[PDB]
Amino acid sequence: MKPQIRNMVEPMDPRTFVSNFNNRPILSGLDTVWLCCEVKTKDPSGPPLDAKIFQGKVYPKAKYHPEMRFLRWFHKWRQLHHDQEYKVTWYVSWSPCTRCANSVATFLAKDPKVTLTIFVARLYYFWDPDYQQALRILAEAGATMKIMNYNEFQDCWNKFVDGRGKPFKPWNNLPKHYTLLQATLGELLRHLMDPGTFTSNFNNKPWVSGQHETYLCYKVERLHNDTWVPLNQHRGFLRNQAPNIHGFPKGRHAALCFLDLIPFWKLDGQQYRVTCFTSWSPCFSCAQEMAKFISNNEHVSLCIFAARIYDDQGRYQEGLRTLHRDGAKIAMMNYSEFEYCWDTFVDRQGRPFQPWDGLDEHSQALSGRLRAILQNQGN
Amino acid sequence: MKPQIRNMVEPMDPRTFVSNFNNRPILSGLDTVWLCCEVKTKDPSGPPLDAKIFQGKVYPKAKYHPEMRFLRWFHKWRQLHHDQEYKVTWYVSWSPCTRCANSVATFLAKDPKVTLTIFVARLYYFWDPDYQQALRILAEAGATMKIMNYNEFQDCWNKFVDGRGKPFKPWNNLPKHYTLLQATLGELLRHLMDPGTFTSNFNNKPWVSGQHETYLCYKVERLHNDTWVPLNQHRGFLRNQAPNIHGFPKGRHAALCFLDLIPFWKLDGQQYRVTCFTSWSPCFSCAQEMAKFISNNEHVSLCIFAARIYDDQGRYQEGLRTLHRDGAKIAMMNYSEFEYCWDTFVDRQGRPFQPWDGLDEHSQALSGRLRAILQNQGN
RNA sequence: UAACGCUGCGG
RNA sequence: UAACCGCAGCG
Ligand SMILES: [Zn+2]
Ligand SMILES: [Zn+2]
Ligand SMILES: [Zn+2]
Ligand SMILES: [Zn+2]
Repeated sequence: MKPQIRNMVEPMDPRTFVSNFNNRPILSGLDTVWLCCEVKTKDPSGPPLDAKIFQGKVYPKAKYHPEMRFLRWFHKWRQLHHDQEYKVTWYVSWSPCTRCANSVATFLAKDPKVTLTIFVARLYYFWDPDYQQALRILAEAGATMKIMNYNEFQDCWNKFVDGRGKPFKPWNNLPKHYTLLQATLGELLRHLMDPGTFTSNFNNKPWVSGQHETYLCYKVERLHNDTWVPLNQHRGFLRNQAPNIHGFPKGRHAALCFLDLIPFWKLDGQQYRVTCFTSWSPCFSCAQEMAKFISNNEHVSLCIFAARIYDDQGRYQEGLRTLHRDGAKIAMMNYSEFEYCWDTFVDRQGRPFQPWDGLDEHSQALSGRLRAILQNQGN
Repeated sequence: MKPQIRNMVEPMDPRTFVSNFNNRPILSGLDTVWLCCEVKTKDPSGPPLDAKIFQGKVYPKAKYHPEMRFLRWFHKWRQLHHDQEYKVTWYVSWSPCTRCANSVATFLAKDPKVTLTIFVARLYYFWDPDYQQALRILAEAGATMKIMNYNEFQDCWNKFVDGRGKPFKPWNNLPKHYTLLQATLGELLRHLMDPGTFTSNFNNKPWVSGQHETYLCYKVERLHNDTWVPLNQHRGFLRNQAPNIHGFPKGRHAALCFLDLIPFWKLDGQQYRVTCFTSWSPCFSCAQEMAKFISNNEHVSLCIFAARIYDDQGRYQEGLRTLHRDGAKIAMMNYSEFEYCWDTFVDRQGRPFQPWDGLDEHSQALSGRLRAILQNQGN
């Protein structure tokens, strides 16, 4: 063999990084794509082998796109290095196009020893059908598609930016932008839920659970002459964001993330039915925000199916009554809803829905509780 | 003499007004232009006669532009009312187009009894040559072109918005946007300065003034093979913004407004020489900001001609030395510069520059003072 | 900020 | 946020 010295990264200046890796989902003015690649081996506890920055205008003629430049460089690198399994990581500012995605899928087919992971700052044309198809080509060829969070921005700053020892300072709204982008990516990749996660979290057993977490599957329908027709695109599932110093410092409940996601869809003036299936009914704060949302969204009909009633140390009845008295339709999941969620949102791998013990009894009991809560008048 | 009832305006809801009248100079997403007109008689102590809101898409098929719809409405309105002098005021979200500007000029020529004043929220395509030509067509046909400030936004909110009694709440950065837009409008209409104002402010007599104030005329040239050639557009003059609760609460010195204006020009990577003529040499804070600006703009050469040395309660020498030691070229206006400013930026109305008594003597004295200030020792 | 630019046809 | 949209050729 012949030895190749590392090639210490020629870094980008801080202002270019701050401008080009701002993860505001809708951001105009960026004409260049920046890609920061790093090649390691199977072992993550061994120092990286090589890191290189590529850039390029987003102009058609994908020949000069940074993904193609990386492909050329890394073919050379592979011919010059030991033949073993390698793990490439990308920090790319925009999501790739169809042409580059097909080239990458082809290369991964040719070189099955390379595992590629892509962290994107922003999703590029996530509403355009063909860029969604590009993301699917990539995910299908093996690559792991992810959104850059605070940790990946910090690491990119450390490894690829001319910070001069100064620490990475995050911008305003980095967690909210990350939440929106992660949800949209889950939609575009049609990400399905872990079977065990589903059974553990959606079990309508009254309280017997672990530490409280809320899972929310969502789907959209549109009105067409007194019958609802599905919208296959805006469907998926999310969970509550736990408190995080560099995320949401006090957390974000599932319902709040969901109400954040709805306006990002940029729906029409037509009537939409947004249905969700939550393992816990909304808390009081969630209920207040959903009431305000319904109060201010004429064309949106909220259907809430809870698997359990969350008792928020007292406020649950009042919150449920406000939510019922302000617009939302609220039901408790019976068998049919659990089976539909298992079929639609769960990575069932072909296995049918196994009903946990006592499902129908628990569903009827929860229905009775909800009926008593709603019909308990005040004055 | 058949009577016409006023026609109480059907107001726009606060959502639409807040979105469409935000005065961020570069604002995408607004496809409609909203225009709120009000007709008075030639008397501010008499209640307005009529007020009407028009709206319309911004693109061609100019028939449906709100400017044309107002023209049609107001021709009829004139045919139905007493023939006298009228004062029309517009609050329009975007500056008008060439077709509408020509129609308005035509109407103003046909109907000389109408005086039209236009307050624009944002300048529409202020870099496109033809929209600037439209602004010039309007100003020359008689119309008074202005930018909406806080008072005009509050007035629009009261007279045309469904505020429901709530007071007008201003958005973030309204004064800064106003300054950018006011300077750009003065450039596009090539507004010249009052002769008396020039003589009063640029007199290089040492201190003898009133509650004095700093005026800054500015010009840009660009380099082409060892000779500087003019840029006729980015030339004009501004003054310091006095403290204002609804403007800059503490004020904005002329030099700071100028350094704010420079990046709005969106200059190139080519070398530009930006020359200014200020009635007062920069204060200490101005000097610090200009030093940092030069520190971060490689391609911009600042040439400062001061008519007087401002004695900033002690710190003027250190400020001037910092400005000199950080990039800026500093001179005192001799006769030639005063006459050039009189010719270029002053509404001289044809008459030549009359040099005030003792000009050359004062210029020599100020030049000597500046030379002594710059050539003072360090350690 | 629905997100590279120029040149055009139309709505 | 250089700022209505679709279609079409090129950088
Ligand atoms: Zn590409
Ligand atoms: Zn909650
Ligand atoms: Zn028009
Ligand atoms: Zn100052």
